[PDB]
Amino acid sequence: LAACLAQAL
Amino acid sequence: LAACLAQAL
Repeated sequence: LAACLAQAL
Repeated sequence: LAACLAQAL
């Protein structure tokens, strides 16, 4: 999940 | 290790 957020932004 | 390779590329 954390990495998903990182990528999205 | 597998995830490191994934990330690197």
